[PDB]
Amino acid sequence: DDAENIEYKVSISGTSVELTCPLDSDENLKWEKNGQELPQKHDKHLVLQDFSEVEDSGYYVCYTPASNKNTYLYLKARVGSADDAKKDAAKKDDAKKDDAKKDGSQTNKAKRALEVLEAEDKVILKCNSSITLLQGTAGQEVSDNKTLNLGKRIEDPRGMYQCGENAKSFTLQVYYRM
Repeated sequence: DDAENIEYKVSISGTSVELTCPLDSDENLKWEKNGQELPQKHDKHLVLQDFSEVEDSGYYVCYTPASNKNTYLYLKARVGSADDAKKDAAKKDDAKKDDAKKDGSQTNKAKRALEVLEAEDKVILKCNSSITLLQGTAGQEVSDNKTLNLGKRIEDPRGMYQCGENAKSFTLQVYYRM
């Protein structure tokens, strides 16, 4: 209750991205990327050097041995390089042998409490019922306390939305380029 710590903070410098977990620093603070925990840097801030929006873009979250809060953050930043400059004779790039051709086939995707998707240049928040509007992108209930309509993704939508209380409280925040 000092400076709003119930949300993920973001501070990108050049092509780096440091996000502060929505809680105190935990010596064992476990972070997560695209739904994968990374037992490497358990610092309150998650700095990502050379953040390639290609694969470095997606959801991110953290947890501690005493603080468990289901919260996801859609981090989408853009940092690369204008045209080319240096040189690299090693230009092979062989992609003739591929094992997957659909981001992991279509066996499963997502269906938890709340979830956000971007289709037809549009983004919406889906929850098992009425969606709690925390702050930031406060679009509009698509049908009636179930889906949100922020509009397009090029508008740099950024906010959070928790589900209703019933079987499991869920919260998700979005961050499109700062």
